[PDB]
Amino acid sequence: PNQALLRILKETEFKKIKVLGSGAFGTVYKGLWIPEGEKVKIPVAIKELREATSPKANKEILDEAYVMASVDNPHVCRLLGICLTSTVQLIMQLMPFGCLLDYVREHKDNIGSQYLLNWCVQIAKGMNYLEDRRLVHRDLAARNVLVKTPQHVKITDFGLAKLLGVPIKWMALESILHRIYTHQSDVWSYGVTVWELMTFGSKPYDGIPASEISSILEKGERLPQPPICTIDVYMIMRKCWMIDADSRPKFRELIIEFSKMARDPQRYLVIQGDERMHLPSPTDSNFYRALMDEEDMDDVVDADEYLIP
Amino acid sequence: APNQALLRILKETEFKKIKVLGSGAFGTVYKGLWIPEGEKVKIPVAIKELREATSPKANKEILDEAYVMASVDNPHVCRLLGICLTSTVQLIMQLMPFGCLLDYVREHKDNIGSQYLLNWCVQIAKGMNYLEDRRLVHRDLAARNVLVKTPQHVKITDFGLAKLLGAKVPIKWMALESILHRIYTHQSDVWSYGVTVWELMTFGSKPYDGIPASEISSILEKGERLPQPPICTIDVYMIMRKCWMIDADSRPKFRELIIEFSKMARDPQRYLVIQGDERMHLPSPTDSNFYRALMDEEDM
Ligand SMILES: Nc1ncnc2c1ncn2[C@@H]1O[C@H](COP(=O)(O)OP(=O)(O)NP(=O)(O)O)[C@@H](O)[C@H]1O
Ligand SMILES: O=C1c2cc(F)ccc2Nc2ccccc2N1Cc1ccccc1
Ligand SMILES: O=C1c2cc(F)ccc2Nc2ccccc2N1Cc1ccccc1
Ligand SMILES: Nc1ncnc2c1ncn2[C@@H]1O[C@H](COP(=O)(O)O)[C@@H](O)[C@H]1O
Ligand SMILES: [Mg+2]
Ligand SMILES: [Mg+2]
Ligand SMILES: [Mg+2]
Repeated sequence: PNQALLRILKETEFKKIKVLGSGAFGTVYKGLWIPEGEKVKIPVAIKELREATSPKANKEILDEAYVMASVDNPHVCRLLGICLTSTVQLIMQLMPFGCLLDYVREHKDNIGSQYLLNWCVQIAKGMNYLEDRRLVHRDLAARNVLVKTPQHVKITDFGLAKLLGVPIKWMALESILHRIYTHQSDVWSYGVTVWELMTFGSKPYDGIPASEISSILEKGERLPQPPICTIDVYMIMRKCWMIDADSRPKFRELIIEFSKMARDPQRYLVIQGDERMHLPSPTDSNFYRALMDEEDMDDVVDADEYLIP
Repeated sequence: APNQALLRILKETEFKKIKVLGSGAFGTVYKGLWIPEGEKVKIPVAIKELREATSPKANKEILDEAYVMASVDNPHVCRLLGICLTSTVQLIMQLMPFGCLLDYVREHKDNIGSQYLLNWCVQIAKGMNYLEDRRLVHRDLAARNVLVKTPQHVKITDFGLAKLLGAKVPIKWMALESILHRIYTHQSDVWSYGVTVWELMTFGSKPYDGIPASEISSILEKGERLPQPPICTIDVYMIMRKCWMIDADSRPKFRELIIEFSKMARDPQRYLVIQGDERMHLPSPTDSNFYRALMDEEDM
């Protein structure tokens, strides 16, 4: 590992301020980092694991943590630091905009086709990067995509489930039945995630008990077409849910298809009031970026630095 | 022709000043919040409210300059982000919580090592060189006019402001030709750079302390210069003294300065002699990756 990537924190260095929420494995807090010998308090997100862990368990966590800290893509969150208290605490960048699911729900009457397609493209790019890095997520869902700015979303919480090993309604059939997790299983989760966005944050299979999901999937039942979706979008979602995992789309393919659609969004999504929705603008984008989202957003191949000696 | 997309024109409704951070010759600086339309998140910003109200005709001039200020693109130069054409004009830029370098060095007077000091010198030279490349003269380079993004990363600020608005006069930082003839050039900026380095090397001491400002050009004309700081090896002092040569063209160029300081930054304890330097905190990759990820994601 490159160890310098993951900061090992003293307990004295940071403080938990307010619970943001809880998930399967821990509780996430808004918090502050207090650099030693400095006056400044820097906002951070802190996760505290639910169960206390032994040193040997901690070693496993730490070793995985180095890999999580090694990610470098604009569409993927990086794990920044760890504090090895009895109950392990982890540190990452704080996203004031919160998770994408909460955002789409909160903005459900004010989100247009351009943003939705753009997010689909971005999530694919992030997932593609994880695939290239041989990292399986296992918990991709709308709750697990963070909004850096409304124009910029990032994948989060990859690797956590394997480490501390159930989001049944996001899981590929082979995963539920046999505990097989692959990139192709992540693709299934991606389809569900897109369905969540397209429905402005509806719950999938709402009212159907999780224990019963594998049964319906086996009979060929799937999530229905969201009203805003043309068949072109819905067909991709259906492909994500094919039984033959190798038959599902690749993230690399998804990036291209969603990118094509994003060039003519109203052709592909039919949304009430779309004609009057806010669209991402350069002056606006440049402003957000200059203030609090400075990272290079270009694909590696399109970056100024790609070929620059 | 500046890309106007680089400067955001703000409505007074978009943002608000929340707290005073400091002040300068031309305005007062606040911590502010920008609230994006249709959002509930508040985004911290820095806002400078100009001291004097301006006309609509003057505002065109300010605005014209602002486009230029917005067009800078260098890791060591601050970029103007936005403007609001209120009766007293307000300008917006990124909040830098660490404040200015001069205050920082004064506050950390007893725990700053040679590596940081030399690195700051290099970075300031880099921003100045960039300003030169852009054909921009600062006119007010000083340690107070360098902001700290993180302790490892500093950025030049307030370039062009004095030319735009000026009718306070930093005599103790000014090249002789500037004092005598109001001539400002990249080369006069170089003189100011030398003073700025002296400020850092003294941990924020005041240049020419005990000498009134009206008397400075006299002493300069007679060959007096700022003394060697006790931490500086003669090698460092020679570069500073070069910055203050009467003949502006004899003075080093920023691009030269980048090279000399970078050399020194390679073996810092050779060039600066600091008590307990061996025990001072050093910039480390770990501290740097964490700081960058939290608060300094710009390409370097
Ligand atoms: N870096 C972050 N910044 C701001 N909010 C965050 C951040 N990370 C997580 N959250 C929020 O914190 C809460 C908890 O996250 P989390 O523990 O991952 O549970 P979850 O996403 O709801 N379910 P799951 O990830 O499947 O276990 C959620 O409200 C998240 O939206
Ligand atoms: O919780 C983890 C985590 C913990 C772990 F031991 C292994 C993998 C993980 N995935 C992950 C991957 C990339 C970024 C962040 C995370 N986060 C979320 C988070 C961390 C810290 C604070 C709040 C939320
Ligand atoms: O105040 C200016 C400024 C105003 C102006 F009308 C002309 C040139 C300027 N220089 C400058 C150049 C590059 C970046 C920032 C600035 N800043 C500092 C600042 C601006 C806005 C808020 C706080 C501080
Ligand atoms: N972008 C900024 N972020 C935080 N503080 C700033 C910023 N700009 C200026 N300041 C502070 O305000 C003081 C005066 O600014 P100025 O008027 O430009 O001289 C500086 O010394 C800093 O303390
Ligand atoms: Mg969790
Ligand atoms: Mg989560
Ligand atoms: Mg001022």
